[PDB]
Amino acid sequence: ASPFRLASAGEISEVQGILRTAGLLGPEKRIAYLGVLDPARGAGSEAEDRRFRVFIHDVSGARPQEVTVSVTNGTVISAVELDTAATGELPVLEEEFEVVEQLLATDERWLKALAARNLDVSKVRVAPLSAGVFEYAEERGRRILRGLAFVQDFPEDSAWAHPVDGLVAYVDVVSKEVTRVIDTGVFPVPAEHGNYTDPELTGPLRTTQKPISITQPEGPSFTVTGGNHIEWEKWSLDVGFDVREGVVLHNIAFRDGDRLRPIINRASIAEMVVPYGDPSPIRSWQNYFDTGEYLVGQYANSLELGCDCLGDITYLSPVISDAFGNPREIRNGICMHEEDWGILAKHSDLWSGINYTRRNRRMVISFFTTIGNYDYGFYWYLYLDGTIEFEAKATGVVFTSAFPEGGSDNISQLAPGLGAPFHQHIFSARLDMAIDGFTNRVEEEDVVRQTMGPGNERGNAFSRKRTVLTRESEAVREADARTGRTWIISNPESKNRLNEPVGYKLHAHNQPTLLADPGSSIARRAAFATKDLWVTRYADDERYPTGDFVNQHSGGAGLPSYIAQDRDIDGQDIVVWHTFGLTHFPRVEDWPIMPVDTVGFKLRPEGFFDRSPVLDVPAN
Amino acid sequence: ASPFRLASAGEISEVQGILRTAGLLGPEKRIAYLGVLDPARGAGSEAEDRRFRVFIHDVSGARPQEVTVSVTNGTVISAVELDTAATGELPVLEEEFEVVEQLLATDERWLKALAARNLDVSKVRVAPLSAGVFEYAEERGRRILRGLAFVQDFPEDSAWAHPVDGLVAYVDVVSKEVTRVIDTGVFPVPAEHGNYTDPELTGPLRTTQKPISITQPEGPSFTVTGGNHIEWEKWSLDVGFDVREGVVLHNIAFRDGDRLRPIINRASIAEMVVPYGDPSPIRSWQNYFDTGEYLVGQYANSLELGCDCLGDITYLSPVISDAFGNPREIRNGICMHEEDWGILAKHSDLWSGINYTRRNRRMVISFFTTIGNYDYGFYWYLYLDGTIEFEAKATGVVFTSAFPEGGSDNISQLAPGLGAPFHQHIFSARLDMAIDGFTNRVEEEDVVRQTMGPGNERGNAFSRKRTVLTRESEAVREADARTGRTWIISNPESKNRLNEPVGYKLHAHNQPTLLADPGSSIARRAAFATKDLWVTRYADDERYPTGDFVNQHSGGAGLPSYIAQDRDIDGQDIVVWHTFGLTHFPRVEDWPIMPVDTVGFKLRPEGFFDRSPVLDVPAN
Ligand SMILES: [Cu+2]
Ligand SMILES: [Cu+2]
Ligand code: NA
Ligand code: NA
Repeated sequence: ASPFRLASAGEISEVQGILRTAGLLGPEKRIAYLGVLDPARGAGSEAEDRRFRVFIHDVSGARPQEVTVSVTNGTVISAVELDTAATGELPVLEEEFEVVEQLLATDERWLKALAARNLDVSKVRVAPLSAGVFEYAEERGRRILRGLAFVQDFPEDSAWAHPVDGLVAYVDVVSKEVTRVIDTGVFPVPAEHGNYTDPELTGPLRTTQKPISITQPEGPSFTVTGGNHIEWEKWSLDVGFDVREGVVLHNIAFRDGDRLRPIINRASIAEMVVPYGDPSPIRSWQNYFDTGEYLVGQYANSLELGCDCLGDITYLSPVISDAFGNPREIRNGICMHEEDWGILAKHSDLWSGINYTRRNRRMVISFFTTIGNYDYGFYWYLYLDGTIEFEAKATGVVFTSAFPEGGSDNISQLAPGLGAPFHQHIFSARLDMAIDGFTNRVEEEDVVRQTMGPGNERGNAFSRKRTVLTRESEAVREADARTGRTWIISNPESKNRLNEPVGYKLHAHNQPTLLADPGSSIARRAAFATKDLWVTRYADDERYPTGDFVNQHSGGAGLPSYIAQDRDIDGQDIVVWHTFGLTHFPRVEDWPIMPVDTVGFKLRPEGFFDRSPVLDVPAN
Repeated sequence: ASPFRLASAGEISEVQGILRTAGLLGPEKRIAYLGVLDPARGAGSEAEDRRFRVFIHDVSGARPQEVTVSVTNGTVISAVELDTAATGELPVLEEEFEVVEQLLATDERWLKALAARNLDVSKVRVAPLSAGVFEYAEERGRRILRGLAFVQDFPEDSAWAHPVDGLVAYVDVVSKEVTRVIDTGVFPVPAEHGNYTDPELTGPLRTTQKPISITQPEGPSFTVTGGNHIEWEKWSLDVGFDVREGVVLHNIAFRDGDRLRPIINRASIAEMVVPYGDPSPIRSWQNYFDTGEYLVGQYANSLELGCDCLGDITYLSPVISDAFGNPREIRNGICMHEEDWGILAKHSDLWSGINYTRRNRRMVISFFTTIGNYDYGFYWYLYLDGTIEFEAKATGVVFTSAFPEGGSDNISQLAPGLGAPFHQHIFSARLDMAIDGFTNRVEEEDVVRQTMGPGNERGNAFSRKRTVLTRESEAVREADARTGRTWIISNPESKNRLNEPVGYKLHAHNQPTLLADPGSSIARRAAFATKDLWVTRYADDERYPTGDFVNQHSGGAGLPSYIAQDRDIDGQDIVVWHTFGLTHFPRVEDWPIMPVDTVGFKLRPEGFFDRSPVLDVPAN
């Protein structure tokens, strides 16, 4: 009966029915986004109202709509026509992915370009790439995708090995017109294949790996009730799923003795962007907001046992809407398991004679998505000791180009004539905090060095300082690894037994933030990515650091607009937005398929508990 | 027959015999350090000569000696009398640990101090703490330990719960005299116990953890030959053990097709220091060089199966010398196992229809040591994809003090009246590099931001720069996390198929370095700890960043002295010394026994291979 339960097939079909009945979902309509809304603050006391938010596209060229439906009551709560030139285009539709290649294949300019390079049009794949917002006035108010070409020599060939540089096209996917074809000149199309299952490239497969068997003869240490409520080693949470954000954690809390103590109300990856650093006009417009533009949840993989998730795995199979409002299940789309995590605590004491060792474990909740060439694993970890961690695992095939004769400051070489433009993958974690409840504040904590002198005669002392972030205008912060900078979220009205406010400390990896010039389009559209930490006052309509409609949407929405309100965040219901990313200068080792690389963050208890929370963990 | 084999019991007894025969090991002599020396450069062609280095202490007050013995030939190579006031005292002896408490227990000043606090001398434990070098002229040339007191209420009590603040004593452990007893005033001795196996504190133990079974029905994927030569998934290395450094890796190489390609010649943790940041005179002298002063290898734990090391474990049981030259085995002191490491690479391709997933694994080589209150796990990892990683895991019981009435800028509160002084744990990894052989160089690589303008009209471009470190004077470097700074070790004479020098990139965690004022004693004695990266030209006598004799030794030796030679490091036999540490402001959660926290670094291949090295990893 939890209001945080996953959407069921029935609820989605019911949203479909309500929209149909209301005249909002005729044959020209397509659902670009559909997701359940979280319960309002203080809604637990009142009866439940399951509400769904829907973005409806119209293939005949009519304006799209944003609609909220109450599936409980069978009503339309609100329906509003969107002016996309102002507020943004809807997310890219699944069905639009083929359209770019299809339209280009009969366009005389495109055909001329391919003929100049002696490429068979039947073998040319075209990626359906988000367009962003640049200097082309005609694109304002139109759904545009840009196309980059890759040659596929045969059906099972990896087209990424054969980029067609010097060529890009722009297409209106509603009116089904090619608006521009730009050919800056021929580059050699790299010839080596990148087929990582071809024995000629792999060589003989290793026979040297012996089996590793991970089993649980009595089953897992966690329970699942109500479909998605997890209880494990004092932790309690609900595992949600949204087609945009993917796996979302709700109501993260820890049972400390008799009391269920909230820590985080909602945790999600609310945006992720992949900005490219190649100034060639063929790619200088390239910034993929995988979450906001493409919707990472919708492309979640079905995860196979013993391959993707190893051990005793409990799967969730989230349901999403197709383009017509019919439910579609992502079978085994979410993995849940616990795993051993080495030593938790250990001491062999000379004076007492007592030797003590305890093992750690973590609960893992994950999914894996595929966005064109990229594949990303999103992992949330809960540890016995109260630590919470996120990790992103980046793999797939690197996005390629030609490698210029004479080299490049912005592209690395992977194979003869084959380049990989420099880029970043930058995530925003939205952490709606609830440290012992909703009354929270954030402090920035720096190490403080001290000068040798009076009070510090041996020059050994060091200290720290904490600065409370009192209003949103003061709450846009940068990393300082040299001074060990962290951010503590505390509850000023909840004290531990030592009379100190309870808290959690966020530990960042301090990787570089967005590198683009601050005057670029991407610096405005991904403003969140320019700073490591933002704190806002909670509001129900402030969901994404980039706003609701990212596709072809200029600056104007998202975090810079939210913080302008300059709201009180000193002992209030607040939200932390942490930017973290990977800066990728591709290496030869990344080709032809990339080994996983990782980035993330964690939060550790900081005077939250009255002593170690794992004293009751048993031996062996 | 490997010259890198572990020392055997027989070799140690033979060193004993040779020293005895030579008149160097009479009844007043004690071995403070004994270890095998590595083979000289180019020694493989010539017959083997197993040589051992020995530091010999004399309990009658005579000068100690440094001796090198050839156990193969039964000879003394060299023997030299040490002037400890100049070059340093020998490492702390096991047998000296009891002496501080024993001497203090009959000293009238110490007894007066205990009586003022109503403490039973029979219940007062005294830690045998390294003294360092401060303002006490009488200590120069004498073996001094300083004592801090902790009350143990009964034999199985954790004395760390009951620090006796305001009191410190200094003792000459050779002449067996108490030189000073300093009592700055009484502080309350904290009363709560810290007994983490007492049910009253733990409460009822959890019954909610179900078993996790990790097995290998056909055994491990690695082989061990010659006692300590490991071969695993293309990697080759020898696992050494030294009483000072602990586990040392030799000859790390990777079999790429037909060629065994060297990467790292020797990897070790060559020093570790724990500087304290409390300006109280009771502790302001406190800096524990666990490696250099105490010898971490000698206190390696015997690791129990299913508790310390889980899965299919292969143990090494290294042999060390006791104080008289008799061999002593550390049973199951080194764990070796492989473990699953999640997804290695994954792509689901739209155009080819091919779905591909491969799993990662790592080889783990570890030990755990105990130094008083502290316990540290040292972990080396080798991954399928060519990555090499070190991780230190810090646990044990935090070093305590009183918590001052009215608080402290340099001490945190753990329990009523109980404090934990701020401190750091700072490691130095010595990496004798051999990237495709010995001709190596180091470049510092920074991300480079670019300005919007001509050549970068959209303001999206970003790049990087590499600066070769050509001589040792230019090779003392600091972190810059904001610019994504890393260091690449390459071989300028070995190119990959793309005509680029092969290399490995060192990725640091960019944690704060030594915080002490640069004019302090500790900044001079642990100079290495003030900077993140040092590069030297290889020399056989440049083993430790702090020199051979750290105990009570001023500045004068170690890294600052090595780099003054200003040797060529541009395409030469070089050594990288990476400083990395944890800055610890203890939390209530660290009490009464600390959950593990970690720090480390890794090196990843950077154009070392001609493409991904894991294309031949099989499915499932
Ligand atoms: Cu990348
Ligand atoms: Cu510590
Ligand atoms: Na909140
Ligand atoms: Na070297």
